[PDB]
Amino acid sequence: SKRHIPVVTDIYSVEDHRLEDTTHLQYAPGSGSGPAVCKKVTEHERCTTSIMDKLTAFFGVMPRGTTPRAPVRFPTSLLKIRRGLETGWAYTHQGGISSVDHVTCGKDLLVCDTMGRTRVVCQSNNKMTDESEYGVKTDSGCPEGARCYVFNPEAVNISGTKGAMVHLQKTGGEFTCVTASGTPAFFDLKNLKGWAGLPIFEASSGRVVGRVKVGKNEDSKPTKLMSGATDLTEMVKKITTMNRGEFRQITLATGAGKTTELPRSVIEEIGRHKRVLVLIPLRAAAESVYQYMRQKHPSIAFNLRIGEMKEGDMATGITYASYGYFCQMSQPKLRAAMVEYSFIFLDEYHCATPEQLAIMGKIHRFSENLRVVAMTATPAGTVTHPIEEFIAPEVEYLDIAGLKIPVEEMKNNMLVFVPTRNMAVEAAKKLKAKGYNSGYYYSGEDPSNLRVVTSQSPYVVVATNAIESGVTLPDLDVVVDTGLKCEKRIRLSPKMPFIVTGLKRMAVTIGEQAQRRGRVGRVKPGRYYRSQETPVGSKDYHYDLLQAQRYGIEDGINITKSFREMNYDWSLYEEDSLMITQLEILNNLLISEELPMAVKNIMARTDHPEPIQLAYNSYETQVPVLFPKIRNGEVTDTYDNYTFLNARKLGDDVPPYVYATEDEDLAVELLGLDWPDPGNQGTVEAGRALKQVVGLSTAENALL
Amino acid sequence: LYFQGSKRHIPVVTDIYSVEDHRLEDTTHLQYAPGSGSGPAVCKKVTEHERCTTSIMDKLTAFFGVMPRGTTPRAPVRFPTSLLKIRRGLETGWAYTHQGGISSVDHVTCGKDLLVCDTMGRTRVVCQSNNKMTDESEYGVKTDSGCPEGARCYVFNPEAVNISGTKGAMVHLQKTGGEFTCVTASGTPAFFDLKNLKGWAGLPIFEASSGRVVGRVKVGKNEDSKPTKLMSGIQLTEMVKKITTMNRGEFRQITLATGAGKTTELPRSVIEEIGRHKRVLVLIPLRAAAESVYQYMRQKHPSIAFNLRIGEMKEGDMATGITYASYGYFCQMSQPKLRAAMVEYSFIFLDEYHCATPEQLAIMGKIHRFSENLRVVAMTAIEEFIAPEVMKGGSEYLDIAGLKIPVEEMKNNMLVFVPTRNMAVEAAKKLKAKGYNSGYYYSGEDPSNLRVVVATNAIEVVDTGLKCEKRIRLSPKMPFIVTGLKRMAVTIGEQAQRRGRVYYRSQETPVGSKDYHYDLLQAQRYGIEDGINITKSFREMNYDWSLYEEDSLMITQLEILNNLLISEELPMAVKNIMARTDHPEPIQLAYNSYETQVPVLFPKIRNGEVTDTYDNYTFLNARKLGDDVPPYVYATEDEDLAVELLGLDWPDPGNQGTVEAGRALKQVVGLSTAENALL
Repeated sequence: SKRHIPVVTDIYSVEDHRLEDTTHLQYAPGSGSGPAVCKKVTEHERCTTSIMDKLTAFFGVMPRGTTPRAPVRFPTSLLKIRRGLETGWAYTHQGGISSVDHVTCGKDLLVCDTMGRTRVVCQSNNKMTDESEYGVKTDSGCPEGARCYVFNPEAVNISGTKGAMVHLQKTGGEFTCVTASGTPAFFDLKNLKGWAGLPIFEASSGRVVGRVKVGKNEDSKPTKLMSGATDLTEMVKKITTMNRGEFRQITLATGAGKTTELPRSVIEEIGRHKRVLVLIPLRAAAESVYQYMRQKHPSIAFNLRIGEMKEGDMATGITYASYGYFCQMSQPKLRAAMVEYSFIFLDEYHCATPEQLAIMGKIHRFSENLRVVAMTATPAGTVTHPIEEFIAPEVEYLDIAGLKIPVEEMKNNMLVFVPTRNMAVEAAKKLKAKGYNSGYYYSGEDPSNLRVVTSQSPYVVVATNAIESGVTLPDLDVVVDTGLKCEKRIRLSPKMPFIVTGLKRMAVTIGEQAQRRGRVGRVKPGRYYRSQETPVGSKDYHYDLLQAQRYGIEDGINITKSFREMNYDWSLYEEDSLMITQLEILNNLLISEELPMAVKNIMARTDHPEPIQLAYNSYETQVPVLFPKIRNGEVTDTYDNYTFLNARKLGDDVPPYVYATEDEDLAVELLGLDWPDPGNQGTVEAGRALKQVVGLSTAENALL
Repeated sequence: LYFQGSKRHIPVVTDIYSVEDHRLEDTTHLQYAPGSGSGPAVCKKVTEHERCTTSIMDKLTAFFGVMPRGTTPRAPVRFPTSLLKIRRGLETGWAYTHQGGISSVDHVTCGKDLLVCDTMGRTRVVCQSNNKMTDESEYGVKTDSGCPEGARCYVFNPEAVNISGTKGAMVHLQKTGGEFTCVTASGTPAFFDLKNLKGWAGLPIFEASSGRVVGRVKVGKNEDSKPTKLMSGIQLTEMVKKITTMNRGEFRQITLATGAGKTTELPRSVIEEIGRHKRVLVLIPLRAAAESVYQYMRQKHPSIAFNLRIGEMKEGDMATGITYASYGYFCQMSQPKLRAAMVEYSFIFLDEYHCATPEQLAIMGKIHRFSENLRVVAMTAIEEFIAPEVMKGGSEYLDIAGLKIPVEEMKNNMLVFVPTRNMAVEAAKKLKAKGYNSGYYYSGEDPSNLRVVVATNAIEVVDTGLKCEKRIRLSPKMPFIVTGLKRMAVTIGEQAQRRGRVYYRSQETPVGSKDYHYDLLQAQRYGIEDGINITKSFREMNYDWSLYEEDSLMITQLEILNNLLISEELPMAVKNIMARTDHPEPIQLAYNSYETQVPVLFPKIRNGEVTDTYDNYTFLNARKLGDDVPPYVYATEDEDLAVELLGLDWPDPGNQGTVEAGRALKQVVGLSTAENALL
C-alpha cells in the first residue's frame, strides 16, 4: 500500500473573492463575522484517467507513455489526489505544485488532463515536516494570532452547498480551529479525513501560509492542525499544568539551562509574582546562578537563600536556595515555607548530600501540598575534539602516580587524578623534585594558589577526583587517570557497634571515569593514560544518608523512613533494600529518646567530623572516647583531640559504642580488646531486629 | 477499553499438545532442572502440537473480559487426549482432557468459559464447576483417582526444558499427606524456586507405576529446610514478651481467637508487665463496644486504672491506666494534637482492624505518619445445609428469599438474612400471607415491634449470602467518582457471624476480604482540615503494616482524586454546610465545590424510572436538577441514572485542576489524552 501512484482526479481552478461574511460557507463542527479573501471555484475539470491507467498507478507502476509536465502548466487550482484508496489534495503556486508527503509519498503525480497522459515530477520530499514539493516551496509566513482558513471545494457547508472552509487562527507552530465568529471549534478528525494537502490561507491577504497535514485533539483543547529548544517549551507546558501533589523528573543537559532557563520559562509562564524555589547543593553554586540570572534577566525578581533563615519570607521572584538553608527549619516551619512556593525544583539530586536527602524526605512527608520537579543532567545509574585512549602499565619514561608515562607528554599540560590528598601532594613534590611545574589540589584548597602553576606553558596538576570544578584548567592536553578514589562507606552488623563508618579506597565509577576523560578535548585534542583498574557501576549514598539522619533528631523524624517513602514515590535513587531496612531500624533507635542537652551542645560546637556518633553512642556511653590513631597499620600514641568533647583516652576499657569508625574498630582489634554488647532494652531490641532482618531463610507459598 | 484489573480476562487456549502413554524404565534425561533409583514410569510423549488460530480481535476481546461473538459451544470430550495451554490476559496456565471432560485450576481460569479457536472453528468450553476454596475448575466431572501414600508421581510440562535440553520436562513427585513432595528421578528430596514453576498450574499429576491422574498442580510451598511441596489450597505469655520488648517505631500484628481476650487480657497483661501507671491505648471501632469493655474490665480488674474516651475531646489527657477509646474520638484532633496525644502512650492497640471503618483507616494512616514515635500492635480475631435457589417455575416445600426450604423447619424459630430492606418487608408480608408468624428488622427499627414477635445484616437460620453495601466506581470521565448502594456477596467472617446465631445457605460463594474503598473515600474527610492526603497515608501505612489487601489501581486513582480534594482550601460555607447537613456523604460537597458551589437535587428513582420527588437535605440551599446538569466531580448511582434517563449529559472538567486530574486518571489505565490523525 506504500507503492500506490498518486493520481489527480479533479482540478478546481480558483480565484480570490473577498467577502466580509463567511458564516454561510463554514464547515459543520463569540463575536465576529470572519472577513476573508475567499477562494471561488471558477472551473471543475474531471481527469480522464483510463481504467488500465488507474489500475497500473494503483499497483505502483507509472502507465507507459506518460510524458513529464511542468508544474506551471496548470491553472491556479486545487488538485484532488487519490493514492490507491486514500484521498488528499495538492495546490498550485508560483513555484509549482505543492502537497503533503503522507498523501503523495514523494511520487510523481499522474495527471491525465486535456494535455494527455502526463506526470508531474516530485523534486523535493520531506517526511519529518510532511511536505512534498513538485516545484519550489513558495508558502509565505504568517503573523502570530492572525486568522486563517482552509477551503475544501468538495465539502458541504452549513448552507448545504459545495465548498466549505474551516476557519483557523495561528498559534505557535500550529493552527487552532475556530468558527466564523472566532469561538474555539471542535472537529471529529474523521470529518477531516481527505483534507490533507489543502493550503491554509491568511484571511486578510488570501495567501498560502501552510498546508493541512495532521489533526490533533486534546481532552479540553479545541481541534488543531499541526505542522508535522522546542523540547524546552514542551517541558514547561508539562511543568505548568501540574496539580498540587504531582512530581516530575527531568533530564536536561547542563548547557540547556536546567538551573537557569527552565525556572525562568516556568515563572514567565505562571506569573512573575508567583514564587518559585530552586534548591542547589553548593552555596557558591546558588550564589553564581543568582548573580548570573539577576544580571541577565533584570525584568524578573530573584532571591538568594544561603545564609540565615529569613522569617516569613514571601519574596516574589525565583528563589535560588541551598538545601542546608532549609535544614535550619523545624518540620512545621519547613512545610509552611514550602507550600508558599508555586513550584519547587530539586536541582542536581544525583549528588547525595545529607542536606539533600534530608530535605527531600522531609518535604515528601507533605508532598501532597507541593508541585515538585527534580532536575539532573545525569539521573540515577547513567554514564556520561577527538581523543586518544591509552592504558598505562603499573610500575624514556617516568613514574606518575604509580603509572608508566612517556616523558614527552611532560612538555604538555597534564592533569593527574589521584585518590587521596596525601598521594596528591606526594606525587606533586616528587614531580617538582625532578624539575617540573607541579601543583596539587584537594578539598578546601583555594582555586588561586593554582593560578601560579596554571599560568604557564607547561604545567602538571595532581588532584583528587574531589573538586573537579574549581581548578579550571586552561588549555589542558593530557590526563592521567589512576582509576581509584576514596569515599566514605558504612557497615551494618547485629553485633554492637552496629554502625562502622570509614574512608575506603575503591574503584572509580564508569561514568566518573568518563568524567575524568571529559576534561581534555574541549578546545584541543588530547590523550589519556588509564590504569588497568576496572570501573564499578553505581554510587553509594549510604554514608551520606546516615549523616542526613541528624536533621530529623529535633523534629523526631526518621529521615531514613522518609527517604524510603520518598524514593518509593519519586524513583530518584538506586536502593539497597536490606541496607535501607537496617538504617531505618538504627534511625528509629537514634530518635527513640530525647537527646541530652549536653550532647546537643557538644554536637553543635564540636569540630568532630561525624557528630551523629555522639548521638548514637549516647544511648550507651555519656563520655566520648579518644581511640589511638592508626599510622601504617599499627597503633600509635597520638590522639585526635576534638573540641568540646571532654573525652577520655581508650586505655584498656573499650566503651559500649553503638557507632564506631574503621580506625576505632581496628584499634580495638590490634589492642586485643573486644567491643561490649548491648546494655539496655533499646540496643538489645535494635540488635535482634537487625539480626532478624538479615534472615537468610527464604520461604514462599505461591499459587502457581 | 482500558486497564480495569486482572479478574476480567477471558481464558484462551493457545496450544493443544496431544499425548500418548510411553513406558520408560529410565526417565533421568527427562527430569526438570532444580538417592538410589531409576524412576521407571508411564511417561507422556507429545504426539501432536496444534497451535490455535485465535485472531487478534478475538485475543484483545478476551483480554478485555468480553467473549468474542459468534463462537459455538463445544463438548469437553471432542478433544484428543491432550494438555491445553491457557493464556488468561497476560498469565499462563494449563488444563487437561479426561473421561469426565476438561479439568483446570481456579486461579488460572476464574470459572470462565474457555475460548477455543481450533480447526473446528470458534468454540467455547463451558465451565460447569468452580471452587475457590480448592484450586478446582471443572469443564465436566472430576475423575481424578486416588493414590496410595508414598507412591511416586510426576508432572509433565510439554514446554519445559529437561536436563537433556529438549522440549517436554517432568518433575518427579511423591505423595505425602494431602500434598505432594518434590523429588528427583532417583528420589532425593529436591528444591525448586517457585518462580521456576510459575505457569505450571493446571497440569495433571500422574502416578508413576499406573500412569493415571491423581491430582493437579495448584500451589507451591517452600520451607527453610524442607523440600518443595505442592499444596492443594492457598493455606499468650510469648505474645506479651514479644509486645513488651518492642522499641518505638516497631509494629506487630496479632491474630487471636475471640474469648482468648484480644481486647481484655492481652492489654491487661501488657500493662501489668510494663507498669500499672504507664499509659496504654486500645482503639475500638464501636463506641458501645468500647464502653462495654470499659465497664467489664474496670469491674474485673479493680487494681488497674481504666479510662473511656468516646465523647468530647479531653485535652491534655494524661490518664494513667488502660484507655479504651473509639477511633472517632481521636478523629476530633488536628494532626499535631493527635501526635502529641499518641506519643504519650507506651503502646497503641488497634482492635478489629478488619472492619476498616472510615475513622479506623483515617486514624491508622494519620498515626502511621509518625509511626517511628509509636509502639503499635494491630489485633484481629445445627447442621450445615446448602439450599438450592428457586426459579420462575414447589408443592411440599416453600420459597424463602429465593431459596428452597423444607416446610418441616418452619416448626422452628427462623432468622432470614436478606440483603435489602425492601426484600425483608416483602418476604415478611408474603410469609404472613401464607399463615406464619413473621417479622422484619433493619437499621432504624423499633426494638419492641420485634419483641412482640427476616432481617438485614444490621441485626448484628436461612442465609441468602448477600448484603447491601455502598460501592464506588472511578472513571476518567467526569464525574470521576460514583458511589451507590449495591448488593454483593458477604465476607467469610460475616457469614461466620450469621452462622453464629443458633443452617441453610445459598450457592453464593463468600469473598475473603472486605471491600473498603468506599469507606476510604469517606475517610478522606478527616484529612481535609489538616491538609493531609488520607489515601496516601493509607497506602504508605498498609505498605509498612500489611493489614489489608490492596487494589493498586484503585488506590492510585483515589490518591490522585484526594490530591485534587486538598488542592485548595475548603470554602467556609462548604465547611459549615458539611458540619450541619444530614446529607449522607458530605465529602461530595467538598469534591464538587471545585466545579459547583450550588448543590443539585436530582429527581429520585423509584423502580428504575424518574420521579418528581427529591431528597431535601438540610442546609444545602440546593436547586433542582431541571434540564441543567451540574459539573459534578462526585456523583451517585441514582444521580448518574437520572441523568441517563432524562437524556442529559455530564459536563467535562471546567478548570485546570479538574482537567489535570482527569488527565492523570487517563494516564493511569493508559488512555490517550490526545489524538493525532493524518488527515
